[PDB]
Amino acid sequence: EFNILMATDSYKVTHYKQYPPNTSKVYSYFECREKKYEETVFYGLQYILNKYLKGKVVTKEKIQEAKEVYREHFQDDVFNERGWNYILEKYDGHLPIEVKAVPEGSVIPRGNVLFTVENTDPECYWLTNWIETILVQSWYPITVATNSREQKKILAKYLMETSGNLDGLEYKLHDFGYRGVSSQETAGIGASAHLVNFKGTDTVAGIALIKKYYGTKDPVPGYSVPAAEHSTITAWGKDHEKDAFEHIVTQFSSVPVSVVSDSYDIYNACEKIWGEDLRHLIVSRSTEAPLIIRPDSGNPMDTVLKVLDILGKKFPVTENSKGYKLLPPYLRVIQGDGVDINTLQEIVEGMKQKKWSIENVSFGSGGALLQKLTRDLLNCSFKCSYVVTNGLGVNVFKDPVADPNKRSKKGRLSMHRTPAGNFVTLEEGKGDLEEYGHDLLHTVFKNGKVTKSYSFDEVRKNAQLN
Amino acid sequence: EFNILMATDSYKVTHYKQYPPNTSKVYSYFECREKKYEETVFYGLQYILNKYLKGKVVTKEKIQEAKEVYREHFQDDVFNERGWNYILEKYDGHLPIEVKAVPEGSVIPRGNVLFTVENTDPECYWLTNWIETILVQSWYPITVATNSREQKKILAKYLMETSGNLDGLEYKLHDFGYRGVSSQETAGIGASAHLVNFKGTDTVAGIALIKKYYGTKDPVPGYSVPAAEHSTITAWGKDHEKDAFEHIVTQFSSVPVSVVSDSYDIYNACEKIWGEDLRHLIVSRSTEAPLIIRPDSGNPMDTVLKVLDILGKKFPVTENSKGYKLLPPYLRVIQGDGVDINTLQEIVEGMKQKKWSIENVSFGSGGALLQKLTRDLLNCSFKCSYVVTNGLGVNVFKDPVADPNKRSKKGRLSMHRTPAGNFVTLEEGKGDLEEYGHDLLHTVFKNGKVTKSYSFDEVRKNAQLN
Repeated sequence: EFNILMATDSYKVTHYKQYPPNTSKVYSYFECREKKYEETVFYGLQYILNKYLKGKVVTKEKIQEAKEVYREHFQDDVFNERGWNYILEKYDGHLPIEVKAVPEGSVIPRGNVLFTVENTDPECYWLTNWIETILVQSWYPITVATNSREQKKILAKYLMETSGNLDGLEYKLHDFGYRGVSSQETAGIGASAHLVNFKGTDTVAGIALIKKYYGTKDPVPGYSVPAAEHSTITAWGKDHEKDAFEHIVTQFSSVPVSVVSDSYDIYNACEKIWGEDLRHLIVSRSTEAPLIIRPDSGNPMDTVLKVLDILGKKFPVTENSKGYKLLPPYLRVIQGDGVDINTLQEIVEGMKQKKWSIENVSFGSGGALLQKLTRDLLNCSFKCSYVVTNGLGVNVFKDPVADPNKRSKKGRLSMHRTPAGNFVTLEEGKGDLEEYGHDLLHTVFKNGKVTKSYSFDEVRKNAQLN
Repeated sequence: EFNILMATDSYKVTHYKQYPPNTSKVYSYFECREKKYEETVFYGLQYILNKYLKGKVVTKEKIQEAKEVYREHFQDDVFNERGWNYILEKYDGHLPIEVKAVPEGSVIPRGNVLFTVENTDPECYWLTNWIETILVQSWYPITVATNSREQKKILAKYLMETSGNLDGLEYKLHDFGYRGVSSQETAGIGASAHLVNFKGTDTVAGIALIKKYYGTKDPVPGYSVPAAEHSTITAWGKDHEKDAFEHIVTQFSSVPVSVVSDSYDIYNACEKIWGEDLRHLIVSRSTEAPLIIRPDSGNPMDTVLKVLDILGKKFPVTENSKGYKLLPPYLRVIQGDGVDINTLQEIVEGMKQKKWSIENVSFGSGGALLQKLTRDLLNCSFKCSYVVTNGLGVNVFKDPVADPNKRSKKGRLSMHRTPAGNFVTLEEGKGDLEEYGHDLLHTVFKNGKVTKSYSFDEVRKNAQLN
């Protein structure tokens, strides 16, 4: 079992002895601090609240375990056993805290309060920041969802430009990051964040997380298609790549099938094997079950353009209404190597210049999509901004002399829509002046209970492109 | 409950129908493929084997669940229900696979076989690569441990050079990555990997994982000390930073205490607050309970150097036997911002140039230590190199025309020590020629059972610096 009492940065175990005496309230907030990523998708807190913070998270056994663990870790007994016993006794192990947040899936400009946390019992003033570690990890789903959405924008722009519509956009970027992430839990969280924007993933763990913590009416929230890997092709022997291809497309003749074709010579595979030897098995396929050729090495853009050139010389090519070339409906390409937000842009731009519709190619991304992202990309930060000591409110904040960018907000915060339709975070409790509309944050957690939640369908709707 | 049948890349579910017919064996291997990081620490496989692959991992319930999930995911019933039921019925849910690996903690040059996987039942030829995804995630602890060890080398070099010994080397790089990683599980795995080289971490989960999956006779495998954060300092109010400091150092007067000092002005804090107003509370501390000043903003090197300059002007400084300046024993510094393998080198080099012993400063790293790393950093790859089809062995491999660096090894592999004391991976079963010593890989998993385990003490011993 997971023990929340051990799920915090070690030093926080000693903070209850560091706050000013007589502090009855500690109020903190999370934001994606201001500076390419002007707006962020707020997604993931609901997962964390439901999996780690709700219900009876404190037990006599967990308190004892934590006590022994930290005693050795610090080689001193500094663990706040009393404080946790109080929560166990008074609230049946339910956390005396209130969390307010903008709706899951919301697209909010940088520099705005996304969620706030405060203790609901004066005795638990120390709890607000104790749970910072667990809650700040929300940076990951937020960042994956945001970076994913930004790639969707790129694809939407070029697809619209070269085809005149956005049909199939939600299937243009597939999640191939399962093996490329740091753990099983991470694979699930990341895949679910990607699914906020797209439907393609090879990590079903993401689908399970979605149905368990969010819920969806969508019959197919996440999908994938049969696909070969280097092992299934190379296993046939180098001289029998053609036999591997033929066997695979024949086995999956009525469904779309992706076939990695760069095991030995991607260009020879496209021109001679697919384009000549087995061409008769491709042109006979249905628009519903195309062959998706998959290069997986070399310069991403150059390889895609050369593959398209080869395929265009071997298969009938049409020109859509926008004047861009389109491969026959039974043949497509997927580039799943070296694809990240930067190269994605380069590839579609190159395709556009060569007059190829973006309809022809879909993409896949792994580590770049779910692993090579940090809390610094969007400056995800959790900071205390208000406390009550001696019954007096105090607006707190940090403002490092050498880095003005790390200045944090002061006092009680609230977010509002402006008259022009934008967002603004009011500080120092100025939201009380009521010069703006209602605070956009809602209480989502209070005293061990999730008080407001969202289906994944609402999350996706909230995260839609404009 | 974790379901291994769902813990693989979606497309692998369709691979049992893609291998050449009459294939009774699929043999694959993991390596940190060649073309910094010339050697890797092999660590983490034991965790994965014990947590996810050992014992009865298949059940009627899990098979049915996977069956339903994949049906919706693929909108077709391609799931190999028959193959899994076979494992359930024949081996009581134990995986018919044999895994051989170099000892945990081993420091191996790039381009060598680190572990191999093969099915032990001809009917399970498809199982070898089914588990690639879960096993390949070993890239993370390997990479963290490797990058962490490379930072230890930098620290050892400069500590040795500026002080003449390696005293306290294992405490020079602290893991502050809990909030900066993608998940709770990742936090624990990463912290464990870091602990292969160092002892400091603020993620006790790493300690638990070590004791549960490796075991240690070490009384204190991982440690931390009391420390303040911006919230506990700023909560006192901007005009009372001194009161915060005074309160914290007195509360922790008998143990080492870290105090973040850049909330408003790191330089004013060091020179006027610590260096004057509260100097009397610092110079009175023991060598076992020093004040550890923590800057946390601005250029990492410039800030450390200016802080040292300031402290040197307010506190007694000695010159060690190597001619480097040393702060008094009751005063130290920790730079836990912007520290990565590259800036770490820059900081210690800058310190050495200014004649400050590395004994004066310790470091902390978060996302750079446990998050901003990818599978391609060491090119961690899993590939099929041998299969038996129609009773005949076939040496398998990939070799992309546009990228020779992606060429994989052929046939049965083994690793041996060379006469010069180096490492060599023999391919095509040449290890059988016996021109080299014994195979360095040992069977660690076979038919559902972990057959060879290493204590964390062995792991640490194996990963020590030369």
